[PDB]
Amino acid sequence: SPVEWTVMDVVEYFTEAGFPEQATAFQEQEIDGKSLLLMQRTDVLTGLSIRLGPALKIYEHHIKVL
Amino acid sequence: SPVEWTVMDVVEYFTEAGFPEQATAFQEQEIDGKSLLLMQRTDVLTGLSIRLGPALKIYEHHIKVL
Amino acid sequence: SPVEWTVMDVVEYFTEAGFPEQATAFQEQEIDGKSLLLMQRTDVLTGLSIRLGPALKIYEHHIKVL
Amino acid sequence: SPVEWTVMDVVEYFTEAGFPEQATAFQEQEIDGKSLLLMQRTDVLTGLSIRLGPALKIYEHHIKVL
Amino acid sequence: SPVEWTVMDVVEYFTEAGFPEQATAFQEQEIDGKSLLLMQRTDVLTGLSIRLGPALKIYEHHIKVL
Repeated sequence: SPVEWTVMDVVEYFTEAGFPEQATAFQEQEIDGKSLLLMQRTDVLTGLSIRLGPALKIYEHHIKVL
Repeated sequence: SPVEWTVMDVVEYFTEAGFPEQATAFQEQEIDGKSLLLMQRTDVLTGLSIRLGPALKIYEHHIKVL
Repeated sequence: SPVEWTVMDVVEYFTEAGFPEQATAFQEQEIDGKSLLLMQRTDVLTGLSIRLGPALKIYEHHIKVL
Repeated sequence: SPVEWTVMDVVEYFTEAGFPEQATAFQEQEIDGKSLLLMQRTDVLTGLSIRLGPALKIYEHHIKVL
Repeated sequence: SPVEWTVMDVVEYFTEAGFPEQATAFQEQEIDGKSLLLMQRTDVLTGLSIRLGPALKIYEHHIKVL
């Protein structure tokens, strides 16, 4: 069912997970649930235009695990 | 068939697949069917200057399947 | 241990290691100890916006070894 | 042989191969025959500042084969 | 010895080797001898922001060989 999430659902996930500043980049890049499940390391660290510290933890604990 | 597509045909393919906004990047880069069949992941995700969410779906669900 | 460090501690480490100017990029990118332990080569060399000469030493001598 | 070409010879080759506009990037980047023989895929697709459609053909049909 | 070289020594090397214009990029990035010995292909071809033809030859004949 995460594969069905809208862009706004993804934004809400990253907000509640502790990354409200970076959640807006998921909106900017139109990352819905389908796209979220396709993201790889470089997509998080370079493709969102977010700060690197948060990006590393977003990837490690919330995207690599998917 | 894809090997026979002009740039115009490529734009039509992505428009009909639900990516009318990103289809313009194939116009900008003048990617016809022969070049489309040569694209790899990074070419789509970084070489087109399109939003990452759509780019991931464009590559994985539409280009890899040609 | 380094993985427990605050961003402030990371900045202090690099300041005292010989990189007072590059330390500000660890502040800007919000690199805490958890992030520091997740960094790979390209993250240091391309993700911090610092001079490449110092970046190569920062990675080789201080981050790769973590 | 191509490895012996001057920059101007490289420009001439790409001009006569169907890429008169992209040939100027070989002049700008000062790609002589020795350089041409050292190019890898990413160098063609991201190092010349040319349209990606033509770049994919330049690599696949003309540089990869050297 | 080259491990002890300053940035100035690196600039002299690349100038005398036939790359006076690209030597400036080693100044910009403050690549001394210790850092020169750590450079990999992408560090030269992208990390210095120099022209690609010279970069390819610099890497092949002067940096990869180290």
